[PDB]
Amino acid sequence: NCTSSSATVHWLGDKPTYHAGVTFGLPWPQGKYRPQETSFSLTGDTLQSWATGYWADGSLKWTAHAIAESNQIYDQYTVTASSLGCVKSSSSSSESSAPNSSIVVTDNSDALTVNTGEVAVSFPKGGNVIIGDIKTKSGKVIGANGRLVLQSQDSVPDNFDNRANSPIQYSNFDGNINEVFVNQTSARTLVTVRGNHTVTDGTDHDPWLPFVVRFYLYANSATIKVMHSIVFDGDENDFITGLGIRFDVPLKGEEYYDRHIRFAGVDGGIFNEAVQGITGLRRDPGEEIRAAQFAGQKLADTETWEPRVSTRLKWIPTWADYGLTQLTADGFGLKKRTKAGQSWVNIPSGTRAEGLAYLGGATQGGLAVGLRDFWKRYPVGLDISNAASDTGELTLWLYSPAAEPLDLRPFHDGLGQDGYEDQLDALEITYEDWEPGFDTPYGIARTSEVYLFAFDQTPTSDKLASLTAYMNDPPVLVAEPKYIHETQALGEYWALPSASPAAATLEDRLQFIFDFYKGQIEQRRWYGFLDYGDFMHTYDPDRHTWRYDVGGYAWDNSELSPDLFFWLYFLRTGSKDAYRFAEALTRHTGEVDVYHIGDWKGLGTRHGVQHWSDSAKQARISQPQYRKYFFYLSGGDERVGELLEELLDTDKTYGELDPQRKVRTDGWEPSPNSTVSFGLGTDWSGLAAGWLIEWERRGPRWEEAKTKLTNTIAGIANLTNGFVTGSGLYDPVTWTLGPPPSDPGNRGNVSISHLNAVFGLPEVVSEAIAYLADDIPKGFKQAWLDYCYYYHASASEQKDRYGVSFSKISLLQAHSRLAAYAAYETKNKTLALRAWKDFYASDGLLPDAPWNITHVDGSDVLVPVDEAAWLATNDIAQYGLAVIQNLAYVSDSLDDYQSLE
Amino acid sequence: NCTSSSATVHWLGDKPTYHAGVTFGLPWPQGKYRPQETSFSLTLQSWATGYWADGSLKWTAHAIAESNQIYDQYTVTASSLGCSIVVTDNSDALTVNTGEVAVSFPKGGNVIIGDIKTKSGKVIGANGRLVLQSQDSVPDNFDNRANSPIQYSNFDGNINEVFVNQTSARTLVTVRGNHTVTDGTDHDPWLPFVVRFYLYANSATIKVMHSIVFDGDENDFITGLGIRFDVPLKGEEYYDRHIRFAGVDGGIFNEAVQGITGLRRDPGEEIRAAQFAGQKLADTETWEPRVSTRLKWIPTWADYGLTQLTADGFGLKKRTKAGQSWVNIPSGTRAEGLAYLGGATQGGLAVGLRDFWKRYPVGLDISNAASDTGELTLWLYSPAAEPLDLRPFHDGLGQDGYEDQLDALEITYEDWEPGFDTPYGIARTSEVYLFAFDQTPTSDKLASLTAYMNDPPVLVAEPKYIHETQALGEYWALPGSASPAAATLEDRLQFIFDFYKGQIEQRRWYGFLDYGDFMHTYDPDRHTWRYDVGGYAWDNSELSPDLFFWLYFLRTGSKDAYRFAEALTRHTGEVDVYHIGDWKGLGTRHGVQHWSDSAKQARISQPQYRKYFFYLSGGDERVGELLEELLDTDKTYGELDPQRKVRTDGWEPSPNSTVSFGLGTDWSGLAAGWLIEWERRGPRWEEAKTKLTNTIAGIANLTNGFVTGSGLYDPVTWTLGPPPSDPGNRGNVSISHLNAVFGLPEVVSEAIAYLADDIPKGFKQAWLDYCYYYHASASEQKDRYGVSFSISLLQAHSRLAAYAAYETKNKTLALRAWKDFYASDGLLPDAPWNITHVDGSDVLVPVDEAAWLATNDIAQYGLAVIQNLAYVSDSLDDYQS
Ligand SMILES: [Ca+2]
Ligand SMILES: [Ca+2]
Repeated sequence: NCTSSSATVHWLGDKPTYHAGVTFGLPWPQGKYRPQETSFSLTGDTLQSWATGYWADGSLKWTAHAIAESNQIYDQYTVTASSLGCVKSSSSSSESSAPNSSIVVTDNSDALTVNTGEVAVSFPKGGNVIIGDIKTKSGKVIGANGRLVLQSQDSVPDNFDNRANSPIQYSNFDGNINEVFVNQTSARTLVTVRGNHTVTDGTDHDPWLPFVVRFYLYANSATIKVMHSIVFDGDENDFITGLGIRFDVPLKGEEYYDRHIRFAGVDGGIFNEAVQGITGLRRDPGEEIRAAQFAGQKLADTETWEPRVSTRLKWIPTWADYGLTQLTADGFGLKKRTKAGQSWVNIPSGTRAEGLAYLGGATQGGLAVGLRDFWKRYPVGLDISNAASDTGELTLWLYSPAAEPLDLRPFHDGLGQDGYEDQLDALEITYEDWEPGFDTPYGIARTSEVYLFAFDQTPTSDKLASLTAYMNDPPVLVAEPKYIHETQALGEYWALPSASPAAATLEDRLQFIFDFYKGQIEQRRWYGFLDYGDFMHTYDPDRHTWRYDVGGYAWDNSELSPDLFFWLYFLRTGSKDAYRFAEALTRHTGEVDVYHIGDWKGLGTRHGVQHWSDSAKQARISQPQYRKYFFYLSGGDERVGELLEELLDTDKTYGELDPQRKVRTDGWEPSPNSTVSFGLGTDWSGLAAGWLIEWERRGPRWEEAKTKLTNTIAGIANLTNGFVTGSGLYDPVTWTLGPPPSDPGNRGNVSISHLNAVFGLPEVVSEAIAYLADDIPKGFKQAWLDYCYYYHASASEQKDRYGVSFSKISLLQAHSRLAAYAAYETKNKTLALRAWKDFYASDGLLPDAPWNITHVDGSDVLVPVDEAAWLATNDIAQYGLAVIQNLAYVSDSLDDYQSLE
Repeated sequence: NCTSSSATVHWLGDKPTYHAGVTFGLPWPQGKYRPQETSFSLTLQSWATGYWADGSLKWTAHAIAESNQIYDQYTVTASSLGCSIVVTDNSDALTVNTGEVAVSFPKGGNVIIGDIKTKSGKVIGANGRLVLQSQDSVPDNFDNRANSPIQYSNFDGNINEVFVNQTSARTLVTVRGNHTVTDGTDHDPWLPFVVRFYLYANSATIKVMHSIVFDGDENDFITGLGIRFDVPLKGEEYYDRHIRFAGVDGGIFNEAVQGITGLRRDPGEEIRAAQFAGQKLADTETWEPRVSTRLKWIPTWADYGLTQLTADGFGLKKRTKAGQSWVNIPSGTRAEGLAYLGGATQGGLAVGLRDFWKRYPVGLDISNAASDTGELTLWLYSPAAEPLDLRPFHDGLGQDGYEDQLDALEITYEDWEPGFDTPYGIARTSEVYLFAFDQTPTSDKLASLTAYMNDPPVLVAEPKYIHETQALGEYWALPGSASPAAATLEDRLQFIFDFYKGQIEQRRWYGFLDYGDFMHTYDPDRHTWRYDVGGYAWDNSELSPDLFFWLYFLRTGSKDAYRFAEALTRHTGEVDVYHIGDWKGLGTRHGVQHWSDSAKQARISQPQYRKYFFYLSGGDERVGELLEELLDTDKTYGELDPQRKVRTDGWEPSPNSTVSFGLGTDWSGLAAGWLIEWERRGPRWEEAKTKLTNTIAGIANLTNGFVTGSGLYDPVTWTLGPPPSDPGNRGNVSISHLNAVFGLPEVVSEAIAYLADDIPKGFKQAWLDYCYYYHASASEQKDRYGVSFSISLLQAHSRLAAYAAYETKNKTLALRAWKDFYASDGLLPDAPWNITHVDGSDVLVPVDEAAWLATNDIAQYGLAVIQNLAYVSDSLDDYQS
């Protein structure tokens, strides 16, 4: 019979003044709603839907929803779910109403056309043009031949002087379409276009730099959201110099004085000009003619002016090109010229441009284009070309050619390092684990969030400033935290913020950590095309800088799961700032810090001076768990969907590359057609998170992932030392897990690492135990409980059980949460107290650490900066997770712990 | 018998923390002191810079050594008659030795500083060389670079002449030359240069005036311009080699070639703190051995580069060596543009550019710091920037001949012509500083030296004294108000100053060539100054802003005021004037580019504009040089007619043939130039004296005086006769509003006073008549001259009435001067007299505006206030009636 329930959803911060349609996710409790048998309705104070994840029983876990662009914006949106037996025992009569707007698509051998009711855009199925043309509802074309432009060069001169004696061969490229896909729905439609960049001008060069561009169009919207994603293919010789998206804007028929150029400036500023300026001449055509051009309206017929002006328009210059370059994160330049062959006139410019340009006119219409977080991702640009011609160009440079070309080559030569002993010895001084030919960016990726806007006529500047604001803070709808928690669709291991004054200062200290790391991004200028979203790993208290030049201490690359902390922090709080911080991080770490092709497809690169410089290529960085939260909140963002699917191939890498090669003291080395060795902590937490997720989404490979997950859970269980076992051997035909090389026949092996639990293990393990339910392999849960308990048992408790004590245990604050979990699962108050003692005593960040920032200025530093010095990113990340998880599992013990002193 | 007096001299603003030797100037009264006989003491190195008519001292200049002891004031006593650096000559190169540093300058070759030694004898840097890179075309757009590759060419500075003005306290080394190719496509020598090195006793800072004259084709695009040194560091260990960069507002960046801080293992807290402080690291045996072994594994960083390519942002980066990627370094907004390379034991050098970010694109490179020899490079124009493109900004838009050209002038206020859109012969001067160090200095010192170069302390006379000597005109006085009406005038002058000082920042009027100028008229609809409409963009000294801002300094003493007037003069005197070629000595009319207009005219180069700075600086040798160039201005009147377009007449110019001079518009700029050389007693002073006195008597023996609009000048006889509209001199009347507003009243007042009793009969009266009759009734202008006029900038010209009022003791005239001031054109007293702030989506960035004014109005408003107060401030109380 009938089952129905509601969940509410809220704007991430303040209520928007404009949105362009929006997708959101909603969790649902285990077993409540069958797929295909569940309708969903929208209440806005007074619904397009689909599934993104499922429970082990097959019921709905997460769904995504989509609402059209709308004048009417509410403070909150309430979805109601209804089982199908809810309307198949009804005897009432609903009106079936038509939506006021609804998407339609036409299909053809040549092209694919999506009509929202405000625009219609065509997507060629082949060739060197992504978007064929863009029409308003009028029918008129406002822009056309959207194409991807790449430019490269085959070498770099040693320095500026070397230019005269070092030839650079420049080469241009076009986006070649290979595949076009579609997700049609009435409320929004997603066109996914995969491709390749191919030569146009300059030297013949294999096609390269694969792409996939996603176009989101919503009913009733003239706004297209564009998720441009490129994987890097090149080698020592392919230096990128220009990367961008370009449109023709047809202006023929428009008087020059009716053609309009707008660039977004600083803080909701807009730059307002026309191709032929009528304002500030020696003579005046009339107050209202001038006001009108400034406003972007069609100017009165020539006959009504003062004739002093109309007769001499042949002598007023005519500005064909405009250029805006943002080459540092703190200043941009702006210039125009009359045409090629003449010098540019410099325009008064400023600090940080919000990254939108418009080209068009009062009659012919036109389009605006922009990049989200424009200046934060320098070097970038905005070009207008040939605006005094029949067809204008409008270009967004994701990488400005006015910048130095993008050099991805190694930052050093090896410093003489010959083989592992030397490499390991460098590790001891710089924390860098170098290896020859491993400092490579081959396979890394980056996504960019572009927006397109179509106009029937030049819009007001206020509209342009609004769309600019919009683009840079795209409205998000999210589930209430309390509801996400009750559903348990996203972990047992966190809960909301208790009366303990101890607990209250913990919350303050998580806020402190967050406020600090948010501010540092600005202060240390962790900005730029590849860099933005990451932060650094450790500080230099002498120089007052993050150790950007000392091997492993530089870019943090998700070391010790800061990604879990900041996402868990967002879940618990619903803070806008927190989501944005984690959004940015997840777009960096998932794209730039992991390999998407090549022999290492599915491994990421350990923390280093470059995001790819270190040899340790491991699954703990690619760690799918770090993406799960943002995948599901957000309505199954299809890019991350793809990234998660890519990771299913990670097990294949342990045949090509063993992460322990340099330290493994057994015989082992991978060989062909043969069981492969990986870790049970670091490596297996990566593998399992990915398998769990494929199973959850019921994607192409879900059975397989279910098998690999369940068999390895059984293999660890059957290993007589469980996780404490060093870490075993995996068969890539049978999908099973045996004991390691140093112990065939499972007699008992012991290898402990402070790193095994801190890259997702407890989080994946808890979800896996929860998902598998009654089908869980016998005594796997005991083995996990074992690891959790013996890790900071006494040395004699360890020797008793496993044969030897664990001398090299550290990160005791970090592992406090493993006791906390065990304390909850066994209902043991003493084990609970141990979690808190390890949290508050032991290591990491102690409660009596400074817990403040120092300001540093004058001649000590380049710029004024705030600093810790007493903390490092490893510290805060595990602290943060310790606070959250110990509070989830054992808050009932915290005042008890506190009252004993 | 003794004549003795004292004059005191004060810092510009606050007492400086540090100076590196200073030259200042003092005026003296007409007839007080003879040149070789007068001696000067302090509480002193001295020379004459200008003189009065009878040969007595007018302006002196003085130098003091660098001193740890610094005073609030310095008092110079002069007494009438009846009352340390070491230079050495090898047959090869010359060394100046201040006591603290010792610099060798070759007399030829492509190296300009041979070596720099500290007082111990250690060579801290060597091979000072001028550097230049160019390219031969630019692409149309970025896509065009595949199909149109381009020929780069490196050059360096070849020396031709070297001069030495040597004195005990100060020693100026001048080095002329040009840029002579090395690597890249063959190319003739070009880009003539001059580098003046000032060295003072007991200083290791060297001030460096690097001037350049652009003399290339449409095909010469400059991609890089700079000064470069070698820094030795052979003995020094990688972790004892230190790199600094000035950052933002007191900031310094502090690294080392091989860093020992931030490592996985600590060598020692004391060690780590020492590298950070630029000290020699204790013996490696005293380190933690986990760090001292394994030093091999810590990378060395040879190459550092700071690029400042906008006024609001710099990037900073580091590289192990070539063939590896750079690593980006946390950076910021506006770097103050000093770099240091050197070591704890081997010593080093710092270079920088005054006003660095304000003159973008600039850069600082350090290179090969992990090698036997390092390179340290100031880039006055940075390679990381787009090439410097001085070609014209339009193609002519199909203008053909003077009828079209004057038809465009009516809508865009631009007078174009083909071939006149040319930067050939413009110049630019950069103020660079070198600093020599026996060992890596403290970061605190580096910051102090950075602070110093960006605000070089200046020593100036008291305003009461300057005015009292009358050695810079009688046409201004100190503020000290008596009426509330005068007080409001003062407050309005600060309003004008604060607003313009503001707009430089707000409208980013910065850059290599731009910084120092401002713009002409405002577009009130776009809320932008009119940067893109012909003659409404860069002001290029129109209506004598330079006169207003310099006179505003004289009156007040304001540091801000001097600094503004200075930056202006460094622009207008250099990039707005031509220094070589056929137009040498003329400047370009206000435009979109500084050189785009076809009206090349002496009203713009007007030597009066540079006179106040020339003396107050203590004889700035570069402004001195520029003032000599302007003595050739007359030659151009046989090579270009300013009226070639506005002529229903047939006339044309040839060399040594007679020409028409407008008596304000052409003659006052020439008289200015001639009056200055006579005052200085320069190489052409006899020439100058006769050209001035001839033409001054010329104008007196015209029947109608200045009222006769113009004259006819013989280049052969150096004399001035009636205009071709009235040979035989029965009488002419021609009046232009343009004649008084470009320094005419200033030159005439000064000349009358200069000549004294040797003034030609009836010159002063011919002037008073212009001053009286310009805006008298047409009943008073027919009743003499027989043909009543047809008066157009009454506020501006109110000054003239006031001069005549002072001189005639005529209270009717003074009140008319105040009526014309307060109640006609220009800035009326009822005008808004406030700013409007503008933001949101109307503009790119937020701005304050005053659309009710334009630069022409403030320039002439400011002169009228200053001048009317000086001459007729008694008559101001009475005008309130
Ligand atoms: Ca990274
Ligand atoms: Ca100028």
